[PDB]
Amino acid sequence: KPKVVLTHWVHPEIIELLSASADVIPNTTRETLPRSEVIARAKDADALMAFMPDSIDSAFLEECPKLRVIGAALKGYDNFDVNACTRHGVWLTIVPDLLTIPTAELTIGLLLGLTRHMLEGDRQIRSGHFQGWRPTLYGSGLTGKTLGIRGMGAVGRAIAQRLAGFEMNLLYCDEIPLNAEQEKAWHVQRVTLDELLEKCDYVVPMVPMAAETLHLIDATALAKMKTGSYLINACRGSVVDENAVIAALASGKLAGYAADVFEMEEWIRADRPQAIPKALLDNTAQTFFTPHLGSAVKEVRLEIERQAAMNIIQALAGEKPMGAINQP
Amino acid sequence: MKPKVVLTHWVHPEIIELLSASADVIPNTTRETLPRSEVIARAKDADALMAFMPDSIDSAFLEECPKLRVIGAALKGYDNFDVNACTRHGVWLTIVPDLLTIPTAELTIGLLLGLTRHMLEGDRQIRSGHFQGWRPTLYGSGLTGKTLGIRGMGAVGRAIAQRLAGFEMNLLYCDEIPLNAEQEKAWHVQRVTLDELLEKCDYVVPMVPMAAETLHLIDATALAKMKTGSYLINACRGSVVDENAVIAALASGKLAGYAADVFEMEEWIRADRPQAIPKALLDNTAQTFFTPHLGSAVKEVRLEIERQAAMNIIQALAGEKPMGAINQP
Repeated sequence: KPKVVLTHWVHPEIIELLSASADVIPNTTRETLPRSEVIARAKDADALMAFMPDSIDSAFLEECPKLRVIGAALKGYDNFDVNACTRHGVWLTIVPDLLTIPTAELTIGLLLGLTRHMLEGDRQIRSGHFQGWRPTLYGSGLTGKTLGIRGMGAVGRAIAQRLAGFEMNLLYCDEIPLNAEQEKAWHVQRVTLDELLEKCDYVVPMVPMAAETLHLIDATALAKMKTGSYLINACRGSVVDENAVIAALASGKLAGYAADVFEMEEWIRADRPQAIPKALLDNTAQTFFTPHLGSAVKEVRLEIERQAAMNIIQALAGEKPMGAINQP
Repeated sequence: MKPKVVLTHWVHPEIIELLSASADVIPNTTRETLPRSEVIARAKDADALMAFMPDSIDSAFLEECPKLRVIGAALKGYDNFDVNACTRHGVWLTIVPDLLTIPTAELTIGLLLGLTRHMLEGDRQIRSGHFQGWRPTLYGSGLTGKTLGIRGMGAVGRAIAQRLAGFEMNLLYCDEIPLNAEQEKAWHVQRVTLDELLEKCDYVVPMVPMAAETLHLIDATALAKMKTGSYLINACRGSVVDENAVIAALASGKLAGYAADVFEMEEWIRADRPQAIPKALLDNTAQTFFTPHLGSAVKEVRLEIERQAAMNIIQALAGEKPMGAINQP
């Protein structure tokens, strides 16, 4: 009977589901196991469920010569050597379209919490000094203001759809435009990038790479934005220069910065910092942060785990896994 | 008394005999989709249900079927089931393996030949009783020497490339993950970017796998990049083609023809869904060719899908964990 290693905690139903066709080595804790321990568990495994902090490379795959399938519970595969997985006869599978909506909804939450000073607000209530309304924490509203979605991939369309009823002025830029049916329905108007930066009170960078590279909201892009604008990054840690944000925050150019992702997460880069800049951590007045909760919805995580499990079950049964992106 | 199985769509007699060994079978004797109210009337006290693509199993449905123990879906996916609701109600939810690869590829090639050789118009001329010999009409477009491109090289895309390999074409493909060097050589299929594929191909075949899907891969921007008089074939998913953009390109002459086995109409999970196929496509009998989702309409395949769905139901009713379970109730 084959053996499947799960690197991170999954719901008990996923373990029962996998158990009929394999012996399951689960992570009973909610912490990331070190790479040495993951390799030790998977050394004689036939299947592995990988998560975001997993980095499958040539070294990993040669330590695990019995690996037949890696069911990744992820949308992207930037920490997998896909061709090496092919080299080693390992099915590599992903899970699409499940992370789009909860990332769009958390992006909107990030916008409201930052523009309405909801964090400072909660600090005022817990302090125990609340004795009624005060002329404090005046923020910026949504209606009548201009929001720009740079990049109109899956998540951007889900944000535009949800912001359509907020009576905003919605701008977007993308090399590929939406059609007039979509543009009219979400009342979203296409512009260029320089136009987006100049006119927008809120900027939301959001497209999975196509014509772009890294650090695209940089000091140059920040110099083009409206003074007192806001930037919301729930996309990827690499698209925003965090030191440029610190400077723009201090110069007054930016009024706020909210983020679900950080530069320290990009283990694929060598210019990677190893912490979130203290200047951003100390600025509770102008920042709003969450620890990569873009898909941290109980119901969604369960369906993400289920899809990874079914890929593993299918590959172990000799079928082609539904989520496969390669061919061993 | 035996447990009761409700089958929401027609199955082959051999499947009803198979199920009837272990259960009382309430079949659909017609080739029609029953209204949801009628399905709930039959499954109100059913122990098992065989679901198909037009079925939508939600929490409201399960509350009206308290005796349900297993739903044997005759599908490869489960996008139309509330899986967690099935688990909380103690209902096994099962699927079947993907058996649609080869019969879809064969139908896409059928779509390509029928469209490019005016075979529909041709049949219409014969049926009119006016045929009395060869005539210089219905001059269409050939395969040999022309360039065909497959956007997305999944299982279906490979099945098509393998089959077209003998047609002496210039095959192009674009995909994030490259084909094996061995298959690139065997099928003489050459890898290019998306922009090069649209610029050079006489025939464009969007065939995206499940793991690489996005919306409107063939849109106004893509059509504007394509060669004038090119042909588009869509037997993948409706959402990958912007049908209204297709209509414009057919009108402007940019597109010479469009063949489809799938339609945006079918995506009840997307919100920008229309409820009918556009009339401008239905009326354009000279430049189109459609079939009503016949991608896997092959008897031996349909039978095997039914057989495996029935096996899951039979196993689950016997107290076993069904072979195709996707949950643990």
